[PDB]
Amino acid sequence: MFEQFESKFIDCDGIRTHYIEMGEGDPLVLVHGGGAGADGRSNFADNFPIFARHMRVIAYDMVGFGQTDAPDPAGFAYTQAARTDHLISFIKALGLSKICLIGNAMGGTTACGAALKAPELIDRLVLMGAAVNISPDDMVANRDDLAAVMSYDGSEEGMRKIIAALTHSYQPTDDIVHYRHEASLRPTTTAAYKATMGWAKQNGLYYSPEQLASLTMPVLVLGGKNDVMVPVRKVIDQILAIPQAIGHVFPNCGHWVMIEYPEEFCTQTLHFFGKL
Amino acid sequence: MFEQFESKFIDCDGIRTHYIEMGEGDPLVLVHGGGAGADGRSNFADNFPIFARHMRVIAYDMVGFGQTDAPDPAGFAYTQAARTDHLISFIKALGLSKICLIGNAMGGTTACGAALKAPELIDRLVLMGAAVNISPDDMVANRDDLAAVMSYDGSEEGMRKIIAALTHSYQPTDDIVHYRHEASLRPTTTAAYKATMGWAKQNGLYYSPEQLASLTMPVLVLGGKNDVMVPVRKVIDQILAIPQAIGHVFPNCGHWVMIEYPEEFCTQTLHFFGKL
Ligand SMILES: O=C(O)/C(O)=C(Cl)\C=C\C(=O)c1ccccc1
Ligand SMILES: O=C(O)/C(O)=C(Cl)\C=C\C(=O)c1ccccc1
Ligand code: NA
Ligand code: NA
Repeated sequence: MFEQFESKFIDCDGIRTHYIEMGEGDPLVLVHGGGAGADGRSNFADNFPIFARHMRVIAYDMVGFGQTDAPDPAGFAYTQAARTDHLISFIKALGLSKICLIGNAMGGTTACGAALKAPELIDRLVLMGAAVNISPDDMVANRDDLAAVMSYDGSEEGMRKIIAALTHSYQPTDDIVHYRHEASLRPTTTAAYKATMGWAKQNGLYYSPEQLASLTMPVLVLGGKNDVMVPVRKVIDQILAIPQAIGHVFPNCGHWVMIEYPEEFCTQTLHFFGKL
Repeated sequence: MFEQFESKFIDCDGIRTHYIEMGEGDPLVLVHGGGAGADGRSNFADNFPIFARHMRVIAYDMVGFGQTDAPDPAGFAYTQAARTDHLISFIKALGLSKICLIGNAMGGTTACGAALKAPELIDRLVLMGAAVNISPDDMVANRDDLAAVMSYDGSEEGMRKIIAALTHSYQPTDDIVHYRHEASLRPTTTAAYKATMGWAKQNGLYYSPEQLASLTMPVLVLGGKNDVMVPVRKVIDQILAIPQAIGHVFPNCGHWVMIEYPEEFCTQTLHFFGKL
């Protein structure tokens, strides 16, 4: 699946990093989320052709995901700082700067991380259902609401349940269900996954109210009102914790805005980037 | 001021009602707020030419304001129900239906009122810093924050303070300051004003969580993050109380979105109306 895009690879301080790109002009990096088997092209396939009419759009796989190197976790700590520094390395590897940057969930954590640590690389930031204020205790409120995502049996019909929990009325095609099922069991990245989630659950995915107020570039914050994973109240907190932030909340919408409303996701973000 | 628009008048069940219109096509009604001396053209002059490129845009003066009849309050109760029924009468007077409808503050109260009572007239609703959940007790939290708006001396330099409280960084021209000063002392509408605000302060400007969930058409909810009059937390509550509602929060922005960011106000609402 997804062979419409050409896989490319670049070295990021020793991490061989998979990415796809399309379009010309100003750079937009997309950062995928941290679900089991997530990567750039499955998170963003729908939006890529829209963005590519206006910008050079780029999705990469975070360390531990996709076809990017997953360093053995017997020797590599899968911490947030590890993702952030990888993103920064990736950006610099391609030579870009003053990018537009969008992150979903743990990808949001990472985009925010980079915007904090290397602000000179990032002109605009979009946080979408972003894990930027989820505490260790917030992890562990395993509501009924995560029945499917937490007790994932490893089966196809299990993956359908996870997709149906993470979205409001979206109905994935068989090939998407198949691709997400498989990717979720890939040997290469299962270990890295269990480490990534272990660390997250223990340490949360979190920046301080003061860190958040210190972002130096324009910010757009998006969220699905029905998002069962990064609840709308946390997306509101982020809108109120980040002074300059624009806030946009989508109704009848779960955690996958870019997928559930591709058009509207692309319109609002392109408008914020000054391409409409 | 504002002679670029032609004053028109129509009878609404015995209330002679001032309105201006511009443009052609699908109807958009704008409902002004309830500040002292408010009316259609001072609230909306900046947006009118933008909207008029795409729609037939219409701003009217609510009963008690502007050049609309202000029935003597020795004989007329200036209740919310009175504004709502006037709006409904106005809409029907012009023969429209399936309108797009935008209300600011008490105008929001009134637009919401109409959308509840006569849903067949309204296809889309925008609530902007809308007074749709402000209780009697909420009125009376006279924070330091309303120093200027509550202790308004009746002077020009007093009006500058009110404008500077209601906005984030907006700098009104002398003519706007003069026009708002004068309109705030117009004999015809001062009495109606003191009655309107007396009733509001006593009864609040309020619909129930259940009323709000019962709106039957698409809803867009907007607010300024720095709005000192209808605080961002109440605009968020409305976004969460109205299931289908889209929510959009503007940063560096007070209560007058349409005035402080005319372009962005017009873009987001026209997009929601399906004209972009
Ligand atoms: O958007 C996706 O890629 C996705 O389907 C999921 Cl389940 C993402 C989850 C997180 O990033 C996450 C991890 C731990 C806590 C909260 C969110
Ligand atoms: O937007 C305007 O026309 C304006 O400048 C003001 Cl001060 C409006 C105030 C209300 O509608 C209102 C009245 C009572 C309580 C809350 C808001
Ligand atoms: Na669902
Ligand atoms: Na101000």
